[PDB]
Amino acid sequence: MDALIMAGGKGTRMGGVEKPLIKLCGRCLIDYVVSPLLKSKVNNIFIATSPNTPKTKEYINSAYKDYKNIVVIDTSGKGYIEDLNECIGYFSEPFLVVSSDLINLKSKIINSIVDYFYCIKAKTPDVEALAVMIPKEKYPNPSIDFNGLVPAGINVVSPKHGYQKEEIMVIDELIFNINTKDDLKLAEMLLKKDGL
Repeated sequence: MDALIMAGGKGTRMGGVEKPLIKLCGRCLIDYVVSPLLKSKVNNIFIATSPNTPKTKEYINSAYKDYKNIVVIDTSGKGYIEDLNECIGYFSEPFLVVSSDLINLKSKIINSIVDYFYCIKAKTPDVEALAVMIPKEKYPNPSIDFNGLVPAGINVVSPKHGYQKEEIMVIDELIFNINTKDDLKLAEMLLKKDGL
């Protein structure tokens, strides 16, 4: 599969313009996101950026100037579904969808999502997309309230023009997103734990 990392002022947090360039202990948010994906089952990483946000884009461009499997694309990323729609209309094969504000080792997640999705198609060919999400209530970082649902990591879509059947999977793995100072502290504590 191919992977899409859409960093263009969008992520799974609040809305408006999320900052994927928030760096923590050495790497920027997106860099932490992309690193596992690059080494994971997925071959090429297509990073979706927008003209409304090339700072993230100029960073990415600069960070991965030696890009072997890193591909930077320009699209509607200002709008989450707008981007997805553009991307689904340009890819010839299924690709992974990610949020740039998710910090956690995705290596097992990537493999699990792809496998589970393929398993679903195997039994039910009609399924073209996969979504993994977790209840907001157990989610470690509620922006406003625990009402609602949030993606647990990565998403799978087929490359078509329009919306498609998407399956739902619930996991018990938590992600740490960075929006504010407390979040950095929260995330740095786990890194600190790994440092010990």
